[PDB]
Amino acid sequence: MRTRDLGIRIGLGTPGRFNAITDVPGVRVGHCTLNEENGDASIRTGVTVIEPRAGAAHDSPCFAGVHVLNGNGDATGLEWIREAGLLTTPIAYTNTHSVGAVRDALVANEREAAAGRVYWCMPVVMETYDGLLNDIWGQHVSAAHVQRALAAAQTGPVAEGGVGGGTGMICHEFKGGIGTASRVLAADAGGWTVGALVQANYGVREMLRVAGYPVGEVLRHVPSPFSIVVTIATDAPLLPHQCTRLAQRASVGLARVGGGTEDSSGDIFLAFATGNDGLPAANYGSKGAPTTGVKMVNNDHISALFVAAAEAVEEAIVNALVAGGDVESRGARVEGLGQARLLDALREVGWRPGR
Amino acid sequence: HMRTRDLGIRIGLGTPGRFNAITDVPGVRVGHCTLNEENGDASIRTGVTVIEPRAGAAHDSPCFAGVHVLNGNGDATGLEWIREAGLLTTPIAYTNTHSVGAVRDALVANEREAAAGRVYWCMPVVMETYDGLLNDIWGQHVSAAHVQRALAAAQTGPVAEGGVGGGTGMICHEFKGGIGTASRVLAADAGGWTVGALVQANYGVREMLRVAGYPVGEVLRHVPSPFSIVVTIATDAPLLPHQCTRLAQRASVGLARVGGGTEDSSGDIFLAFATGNDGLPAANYGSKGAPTTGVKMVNNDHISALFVAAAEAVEEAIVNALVAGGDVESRGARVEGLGQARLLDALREVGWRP
Amino acid sequence: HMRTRDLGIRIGLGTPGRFNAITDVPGVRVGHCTLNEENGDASIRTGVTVIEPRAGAAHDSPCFAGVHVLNGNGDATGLEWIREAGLLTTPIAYTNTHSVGAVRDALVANEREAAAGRVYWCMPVVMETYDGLLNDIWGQHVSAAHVQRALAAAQTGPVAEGGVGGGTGMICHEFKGGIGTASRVLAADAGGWTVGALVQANYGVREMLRVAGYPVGEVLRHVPSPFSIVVTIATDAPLLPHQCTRLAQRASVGLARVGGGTEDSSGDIFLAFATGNDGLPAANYGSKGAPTTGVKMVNNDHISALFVAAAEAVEEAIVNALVAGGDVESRGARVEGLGQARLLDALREVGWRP
Amino acid sequence: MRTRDLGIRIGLGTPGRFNAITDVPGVRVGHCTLNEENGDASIRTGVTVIEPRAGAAHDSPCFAGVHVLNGNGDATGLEWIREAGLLTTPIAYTNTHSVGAVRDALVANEREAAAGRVYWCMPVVMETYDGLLNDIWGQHVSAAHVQRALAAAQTGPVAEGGVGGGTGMICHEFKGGIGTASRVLAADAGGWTVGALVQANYGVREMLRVAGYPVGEVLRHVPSPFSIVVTIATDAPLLPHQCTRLAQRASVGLARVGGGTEDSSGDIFLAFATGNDGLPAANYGSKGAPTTGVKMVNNDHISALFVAAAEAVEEAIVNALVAGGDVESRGARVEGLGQARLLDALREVGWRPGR
Ligand SMILES: [Ca+2]
Ligand SMILES: [Ca+2]
Repeated sequence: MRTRDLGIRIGLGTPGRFNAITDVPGVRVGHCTLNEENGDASIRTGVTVIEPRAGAAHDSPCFAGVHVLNGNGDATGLEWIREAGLLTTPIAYTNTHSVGAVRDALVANEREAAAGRVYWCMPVVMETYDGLLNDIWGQHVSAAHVQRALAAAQTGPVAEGGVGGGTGMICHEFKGGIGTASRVLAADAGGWTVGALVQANYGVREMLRVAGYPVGEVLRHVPSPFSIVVTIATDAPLLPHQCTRLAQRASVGLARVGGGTEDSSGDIFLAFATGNDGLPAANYGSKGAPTTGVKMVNNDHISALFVAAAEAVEEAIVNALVAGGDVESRGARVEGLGQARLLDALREVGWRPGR
Repeated sequence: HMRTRDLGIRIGLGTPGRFNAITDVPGVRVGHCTLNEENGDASIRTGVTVIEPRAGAAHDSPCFAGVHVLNGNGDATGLEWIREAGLLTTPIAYTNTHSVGAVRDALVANEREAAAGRVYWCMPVVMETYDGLLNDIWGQHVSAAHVQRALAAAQTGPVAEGGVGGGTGMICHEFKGGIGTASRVLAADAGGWTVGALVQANYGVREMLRVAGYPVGEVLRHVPSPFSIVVTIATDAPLLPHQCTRLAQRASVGLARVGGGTEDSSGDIFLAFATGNDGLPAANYGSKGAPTTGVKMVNNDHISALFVAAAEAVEEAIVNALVAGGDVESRGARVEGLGQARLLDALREVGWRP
Repeated sequence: HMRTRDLGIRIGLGTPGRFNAITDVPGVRVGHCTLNEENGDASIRTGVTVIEPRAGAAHDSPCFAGVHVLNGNGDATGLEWIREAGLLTTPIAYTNTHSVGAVRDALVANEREAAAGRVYWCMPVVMETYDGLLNDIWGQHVSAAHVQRALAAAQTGPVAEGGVGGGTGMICHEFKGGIGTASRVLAADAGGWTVGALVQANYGVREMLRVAGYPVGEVLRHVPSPFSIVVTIATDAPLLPHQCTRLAQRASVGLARVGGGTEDSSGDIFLAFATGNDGLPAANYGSKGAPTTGVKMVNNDHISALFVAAAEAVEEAIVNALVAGGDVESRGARVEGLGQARLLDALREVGWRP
Repeated sequence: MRTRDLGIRIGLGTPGRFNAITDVPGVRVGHCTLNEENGDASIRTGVTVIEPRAGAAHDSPCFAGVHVLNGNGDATGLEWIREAGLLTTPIAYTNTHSVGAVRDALVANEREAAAGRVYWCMPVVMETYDGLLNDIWGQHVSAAHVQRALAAAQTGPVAEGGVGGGTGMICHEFKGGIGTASRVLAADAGGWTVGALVQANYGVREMLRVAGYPVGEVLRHVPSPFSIVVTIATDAPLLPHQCTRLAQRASVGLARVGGGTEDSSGDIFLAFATGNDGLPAANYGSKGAPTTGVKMVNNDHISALFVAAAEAVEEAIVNALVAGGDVESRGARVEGLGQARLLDALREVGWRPGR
């Protein structure tokens, strides 16, 4: 079923229980998937939400940071993450032309709980472009779809491939979409968990590499129909500047699968940490204590977090491909990579299970 | 006398363009949609302002551009590609913090008919300030129709200031705030370029107000109080993406001179675009052109005059927003316009003379 | 001599610390080495200024730190790890542009004896401005011995200003420039923290000079002219690396108010460090400790008072440099000190009063 | 001799004549190698210089940009590169504690030619840490060594491994140091050349990857003694913001060999382009025309430059390892990877010659 279940092991680290971003305790994920056949008005899109906390994000801010490998994409809520490193909302993935509707729907969702608290809601919404398989000009994603994803957001196993925001996506000229993975550090390394959730929509066929092996080079013959957003989570107590460091390691994971070299690819990365809690919620005009006690991972412990994030992102992307299935829409056809076809290509270029 | 300069108050040392507005950069157009409706705590005092960077469709003639963030406690769309590639390919819009998404997706929808099978993803630039005091900002009352009204209203010439468009419900230095604009023209020996600024001023505490350097805020503390700033700089200088970033940061200088830039809570986000290069290729993925494009670059020994001009334009734009602001009562809060006669009196009191 | 505040000139609204200097941040030390030697075109008017962030060795008690660059037309060492990890682990030094390397490597050498098999690579912070008009800057006259002299002279208490240390041959607003310092203390209800600034001012055109907002430069154009600014901000507030970056950018605000920030040629580079967290681990690669360190963070509803204080401290520090500057004739160039009486006359002419 | 001569192909691209950064016309490289045994005062260090032009850099500035993957390192001259994107000097590599002496030596070198022109010289100097094999506290590099490297700077083949600045460096717990490589685009893509020169001093044994194959995993048994600076050059007419984009692709090449996950690693990248010439030399007080006509690579042509740079960086790193030999110094021993041992490790993980 998933990459690791095929005996394909990415990197050297050990996954958490679900091998998903939800292995970071409290983190929840929900999809809303739109699939409707209607000629050039066919809908192949949706929205994915990440809740950073067990409860409302506004009440328990997370330290966070962003890194942009290639900004050919759109996002909301990132400027305050750059400035103050505080994630105070859910995170959502959708298509390029639906970002605003999704963002303002997330704002409306906090209206009722705003008990006269003075603040301006700034949700984080990121995107990739499903213009080939989806009627992206049709702007078919609505607040109701955001509410369905929010209601479905839960811990445990996370559906992958052509679901939620990844529904109409294409990766390495195969079916793309949602992928997730995690790594758990050893006790002597802090015992922290690092998880990643990607929406993979990038890359040319020949460049595909799986566990390092040049599998793309022997997969050129397969028919082709012819951006990637990454969230990294960890329960390590990382400060804002450390979340920035962690986010950039998404470049490392993406590069190892064969990405990061396209002008057209919106490669935008976010990392948040749950280790520090009890951070002050924004409520302007209402002042608390001058300082807050927080914890910081010492820099001689942060490399094991970099390694883990890089692995989690790499496997998350390959998981997206493995979960991908055939899609025909609006006159375009994309094939799922195929579990057996991947195993065959791996063997052809010298990979073997348990070497 | 209506605007700052008309009162005999001169900001900086430079010479303004004909309208003393961002529209003094040829082809740049500005349009407002102003929303006013009384309904207790659901009162509407907000709207949208749009900037057209070109005489025609922004998509067909991209502008080099850059952003600078003095304090990112605010939201914006369309900025990541500006950072990456420095290309403005859409109109610019101002609105309130909770309407950014609706405005942005309305701007995406507006380009649908003209797309005609060209492959690209629309990424409009939308910025905001917070009108939560005078406006029902949780009400999300701005819609696509309001964006379409602002677009159709976009025009050259004089730009309405104060409580209009996106500035309708804004508050600055505890007076009425909102839209402000100004411009500077360089001498011919310096390239003859025009630099314009359009601000949505919603920042600042009373005591900090400075007009032409004079501490007028210190003698205006007695005036009743009801208790972010987005800046666009435009120029017809042929600035490259990295030069637009340099130009954008000079909004810090202008803002600082009026008494801003020291609030944690203030979304101070600046954008600068240049119209001097007008032969840039429109985005059309899958459709490949020639390897290179010849472009123009301002030499660095000519860019300082543009820095000065931008700083002065931003400074006067903010003071213009204040001078144009009028009294507003809404949702149980009252704010006073600074007042032309009152500003002159305060100026004289702290030693200023015409 | 008399400083700005002694002339009855008050910058901003805040209250200075005891020495009105960066040394008001407890433990911080400053030392100058001043080279002044008349020798025709080989005249030496330069030197080095050092800041010790701690009472003892910087390496043993790192400070959280951040940088902001308003205009990167200058050179600096040690900034990349400050950007990356926000850790100041060395003294800070100011000198001229062509002596940065010798000064940097001398600071490396200074830690050699204390290294005692500890595994790390020394990365001192060295910044500069250009004294090429009054100083034989191609002569590269600054050496390790001068760095040791500054180091040995580093102490708390009053800091000499003007044409001393790194500021010896510097020029500001076409008057004598150089070293300036100032501080602000927050009220107890605001955390009671101290914010200090030390600048080496070498920027600006005459007409642009503003003192306490008043446009004195405009009435000082007649004064003969001989024709970058590095800023360090310190605070005992417990600021995290990302917060030090925010604080550092407020040097843009202070600098703007005196009339800077609009020159392509000006290396305007700012560093801010905080001493509030003092239990940070010294770098020793290969020798690992506990997984985490508990630290303190200033809450964001308390950081605005720090922004204000930093901007005021930077502004007064620049004016302090000008006030302390005296006449210098060197290498065929003459620059005048602003002049205490001349400044007072100029201020009164444009409406200022004590 | 070199990686490609072993039948090992990195990426899909075609190298230039020298497979070196010198394949960008006019670019020159010179080494000064210090090797002296003297107990704990042994010298194993030096300096490498890059001339971006056939003549003096000051008189013909290059557009340039920087990217920092991990700023645990020191450099001079980068702030004006960030600000205005203008390279106006040679570039030098040395050890961490010699950066200042090398930089001021480069300033002094321009003195005679200054001839009353008003400017402040801001040379670009970068470093990695050779503290294990070299007496790095001894500060044994001087202006005379810089002058030797400058005089030795020439086009053509570039010596790799433990030479110049790479003399005492260590990579993946093998001998490290200088590596270089290049790629040439087809006439279809603009025909431009992309070159890279690295000083590789990073990485744990286990993570080493060659052409994707995880050879490090079967090389753990080899004895161990227990940063990377990259310059990318191209004759494409890249503007400063485009040079920044190109520089970040060093992250991709570095990631593919197994780097980018160490807190301790100063991973600092510079890219300059030679395509635009006649850029105005800095001479403050002496004013020219308001504008200059320059060229820009269109964004639908920049991806091939992205790919080329990532491939050149990757092969350059492996070239450094392949060129490395055994070194014993100051109580430490490091082994060269070994060409035959590498071919063996490659077969062990499924690699075979002849594609
Ligand atoms: Ca931080
Ligand atoms: Ca550029």
